[PDB]
Amino acid sequence: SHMLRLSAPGQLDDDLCLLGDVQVPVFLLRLGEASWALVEGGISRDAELVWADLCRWVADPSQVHYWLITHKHYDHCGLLPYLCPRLPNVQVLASERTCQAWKSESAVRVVERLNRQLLRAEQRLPEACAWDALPVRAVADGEWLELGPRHRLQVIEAHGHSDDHVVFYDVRRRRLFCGDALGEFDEAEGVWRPLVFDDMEAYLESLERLQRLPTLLQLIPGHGGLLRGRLAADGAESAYTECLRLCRRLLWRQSMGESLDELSEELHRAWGGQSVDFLPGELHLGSMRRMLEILSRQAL
Ligand SMILES: CC[C@](C)(CNC(=O)Nc1ccc(C(=O)Nc2nccs2)cc1)N1CCOCC1
Ligand SMILES: [Fe+3]
Ligand SMILES: [Fe+3]
Repeated sequence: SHMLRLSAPGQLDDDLCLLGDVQVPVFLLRLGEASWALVEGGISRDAELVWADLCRWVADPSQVHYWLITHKHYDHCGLLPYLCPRLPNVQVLASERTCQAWKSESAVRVVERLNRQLLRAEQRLPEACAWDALPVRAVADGEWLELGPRHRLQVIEAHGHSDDHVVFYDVRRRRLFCGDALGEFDEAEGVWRPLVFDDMEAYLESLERLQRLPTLLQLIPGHGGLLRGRLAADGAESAYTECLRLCRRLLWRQSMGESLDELSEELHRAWGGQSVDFLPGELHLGSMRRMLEILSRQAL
């Protein structure tokens, strides 16, 4: 593997561990002698794996006090109903629009269906509390999250991947939990693959704003581990560049009379392998289709 990417479970930094699977990770922050936080909310089927990992670092789970959520997609909040009942003192921190999703009977329905397609036939889930009963506290754009004496993270709105997406910036550590706002990091090639599933202008505008942060040392997306060195410092600029590259490519093929379905199958072919173990079959191709439709509307 590559020294600019930390992609193994376990300790990542003095205060930081990766729990569960690197492809859909949950990050553990040590806030103090008896205080911890989680960041990112995973897929439901990983409940017992993430729990087992957690208990290796946290002897008393009533010490997990915060759980930070970047956005409402099924692969970023699927653990909450299954692990929150095991964390009696936790407070889920999420944006207003993310919290709204969990009160929508129809939105919750899709999160559950997508997660249940990932269950192995062997396993059943733990007893879950209701989605509208999660211990949540809505956070707003620009709010400072005073998690502990050495952990202060700023909430930054970063719409475009989804209409609710936020990121969390630890300025003391030049550390950005960026969710899917920069896209999907390509592990074989070292570049970002765009994930524009709501609004292209918002996605680009968010990346512009994130480039203005003080130089990053650690960049932690929703999938694939921790990026450092030049990958963190240039991440938001590079993600912006790769989005434009995809737009140009789409414009090029359309101008040769190609249907969106052509570049869609090509993109699914080139990029679908990374997420095949947590993104159900037709969903990735459908996702590529939806992205190209969004790019095509906001550029033709
Ligand atoms: C809570 C609201 C929600 C249930 C959210 N829906 C999802 O979570 N869908 C979803 C679909 C595709 C990807 C995807 O392609 N991920 C990738 N990761 C890597 C490469 S592509 C991720 C998530 N709504 C939204 C639409 O209305 C009804 C359902
Ligand atoms: Fe997402
Ligand atoms: Fe995701």
